[PDB]
Amino acid sequence: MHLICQSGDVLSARYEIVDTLGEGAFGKVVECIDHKAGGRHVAVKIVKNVDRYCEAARSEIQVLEHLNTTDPNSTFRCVQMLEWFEHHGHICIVFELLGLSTYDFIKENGFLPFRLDHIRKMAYQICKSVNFLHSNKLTHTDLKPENILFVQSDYTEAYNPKIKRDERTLINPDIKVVDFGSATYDDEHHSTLVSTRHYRAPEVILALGWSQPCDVWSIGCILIEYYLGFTVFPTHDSKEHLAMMERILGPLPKHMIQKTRKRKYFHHDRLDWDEHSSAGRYVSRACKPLKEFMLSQDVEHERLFDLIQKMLEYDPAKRITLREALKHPFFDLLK
Ligand SMILES: CN1CCN(C(=O)C(C)(C)c2ccc(C(=O)Nc3cn4cc(-c5ccncc5)ccc4n3)cc2)CC1
Repeated sequence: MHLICQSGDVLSARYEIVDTLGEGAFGKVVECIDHKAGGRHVAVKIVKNVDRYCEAARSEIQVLEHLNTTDPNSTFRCVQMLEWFEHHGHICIVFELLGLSTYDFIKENGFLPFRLDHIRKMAYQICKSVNFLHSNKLTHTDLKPENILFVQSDYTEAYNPKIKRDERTLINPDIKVVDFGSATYDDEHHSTLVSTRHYRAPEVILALGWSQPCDVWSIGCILIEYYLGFTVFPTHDSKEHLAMMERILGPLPKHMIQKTRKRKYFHHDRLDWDEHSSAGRYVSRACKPLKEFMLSQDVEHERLFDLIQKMLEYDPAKRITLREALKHPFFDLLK
């Protein structure tokens, strides 16, 4: 991979790499000048030459052809694929060039949260985009701030020598959704593990089956993050994650606890969790009932938190849908 991305390299005798934009499990994404479209800059995703990532990338191309055909204007804000090719046996998918990921924008600002007026506009566009997937018998399964990109470099930035970095101020918060390598059709085989730990729904953790509602959970976690500047589930352990859920959202529904085949996590009908261990006191300390994360009691803030709370319903059958979410009072201001 290192051997076929470098600045100056030309892919498919037209795409000149000028920069690396990002990396994930799949491989890398680079910025290219397209010398055969008048020098337009594009994003090219170069996939690892590994079976599971090759298959995920053919899956992604297939989803993109479907979404881009269904929604040619990108009204529902799924990234447009321009084409795909093979480069030294790696699949390369060419995209319209977007701007920063919401992850990178927040991280590089020192994990400062987005303005509430921006979160409103971004939440709406994310729900509108993922609900278009939901309407078309798809679940994304891997919604996270890294997979939400600003459309434009509609921001300013100045070097602040006090904190020795650039601060980026957002002008227009318009986003698109990316990465359809995990996106699963209703009728296809559902992977057991989906989503990256922090944005994974309880039905996924407990292996109870999943579909569209697990996207809604993920979006709930994103909105939290946008508001605070960090996750409420900062963990790398499934049981601790569940312990964190219990502290933030209250006890798991007995019916999910009792139904799960992931019984290692439990003892009779409670999380097998030592609250009085130093790991348990860590969770109690770091985690609090959701509403206590609110930075203002202002109604606008209550409206967002009420949507977040419905998005983080434990029971996927009770969880708000995005169709419902798009009608929530938090978005009334947009209309
Ligand atoms: C590192 N430097 C940071 C500083 N820079 C910038 O502030 C500009 C505005 C010039 C810039 C920033 C980011 C991108 C970008 O990252 N754009 C992109 C990724 N990207 C990623 C998929 C994608 C993913 C995952 N799966 C499928 C597709 C799609 C489109 C796409 N566009 C562009 C310009 C220059 C770059």
